[PDB]
Amino acid sequence: SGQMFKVEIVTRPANFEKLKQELGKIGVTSLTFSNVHGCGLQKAHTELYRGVKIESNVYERLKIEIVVSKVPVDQVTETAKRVLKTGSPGDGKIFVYEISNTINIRTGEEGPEAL
Amino acid sequence: SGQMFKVEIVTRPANFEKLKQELGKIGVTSLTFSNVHGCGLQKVKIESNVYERLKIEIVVSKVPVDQVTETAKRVLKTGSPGDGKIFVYEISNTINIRTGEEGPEAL
Amino acid sequence: AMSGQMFKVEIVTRPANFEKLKQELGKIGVTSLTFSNVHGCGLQKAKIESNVYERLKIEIVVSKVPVDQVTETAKRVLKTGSPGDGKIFVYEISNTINIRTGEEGPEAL
Ligand SMILES: Nc1ncnc2c1ncn2[C@@H]1O[C@H](COP(=O)(O)OP(=O)(O)OP(=O)(O)O)[C@@H](O)[C@H]1O
Ligand SMILES: Nc1ncnc2c1ncn2[C@@H]1O[C@H](COP(=O)(O)OP(=O)(O)OP(=O)(O)O)[C@@H](O)[C@H]1O
Ligand SMILES: Nc1ncnc2c1ncn2[C@@H]1O[C@H](COP(=O)(O)OP(=O)(O)OP(=O)(O)O)[C@@H](O)[C@H]1O
Repeated sequence: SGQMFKVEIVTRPANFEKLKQELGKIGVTSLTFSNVHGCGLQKAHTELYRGVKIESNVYERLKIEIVVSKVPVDQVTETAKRVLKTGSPGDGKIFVYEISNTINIRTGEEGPEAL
Repeated sequence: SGQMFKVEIVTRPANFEKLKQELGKIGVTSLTFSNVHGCGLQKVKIESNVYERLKIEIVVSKVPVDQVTETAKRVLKTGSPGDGKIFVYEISNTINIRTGEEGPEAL
Repeated sequence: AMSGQMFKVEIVTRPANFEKLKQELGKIGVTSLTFSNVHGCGLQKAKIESNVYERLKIEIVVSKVPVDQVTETAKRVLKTGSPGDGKIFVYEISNTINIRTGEEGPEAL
């Protein structure tokens, strides 16, 4: 009913601008983003199959946090799947978890109305 | 009972120093902060402006949550744009790396 | 512990030992994580004494890889006895979507 959710996308830095535009059409008014790092770990054979090394790899990643209540989660995740999908790795992932409370500081209101 | 919560504050990068006082005074022993960014989306054609923000994350169990939120509420307010918001969610477990403790004791 | 569940393991710690950490997490089966350079703040009631540190932050979302295996691997590698060893926070993730393949839940990770 008055449920609030956070949608967190971690993805490569591109079409952020296309996303901002489509997420706007569907009801999103504000979001947060940060520049951070991604790291790929793969198991690899050391030469001669003697052992295993962990191939480490580092990337630049965008992280986007969007808390919502009235805009349904299926609609954020589905429009983001859409502008960000390319078929190549670095397309990223979306994490959804739930928010007990939201507080609007400039206006003191709480719960689903503070968004 | 021994519930633990994360409180996430996203606000303009200002007044940080007093927010420290007022929180340490109610029992907050340590917090984490980072510089992020925030933007409004509007309208369809969409126009959006982007401002630097502070992301403050405090994890508590003993210090009542309700006492963190409104200590943040009272002190960060200015009525002007960029007071930001506060997101709270529940934490399943905390582990102290140095002590090995788990649960609210770890904090 | 239980199938279907996904958890975000969140570690805030010293910048040190990050590389032995990647090594070992990589071996209990973690294939990717996110980290960022943040800061830690220390508070003390004396009026209050306030310190500022550089800390590292590691986010790992897991399901098929048990969370007790991740936390213990982290306690081990990161622990030095002294303060700034940092903490681990764990919380449940309702769902994960793999953008490139369209999959959801554990098979997405
Ligand atoms: N399980 C995860 N936990 C935390 N962060 C992740 C996770 N998966 C991806 N990320 C973040 O998303 C970025 C993009 O990852 P992507 O979804 O492209 O994964 P991948 O490396 O292509 O394939 P895999 O599914 O094997 O991880 C990563 O660089 C990382 O910062
Ligand atoms: N739904 C949200 N999801 C993620 N971050 C948000 C959300 N709402 C606000 N924020 C963060 O809080 C910062 C403060 O923004 P502000 O409170 O001015 O949001 P706004 O909705 O644009 O303003 P108002 O609510 O006054 O119309 C934002 O720049 C953004 O970083
Ligand atoms: N309750 C908390 N909420 C949010 N971040 C924290 C919390 N405790 C620690 N951190 C982050 O992890 C870093 C490591 O701190 P550490 O775990 O070493 O605790 P400490 O400050 O040495 O002593 P204490 O046990 O009083 O926290 C901190 O500087 C901070 O960035």
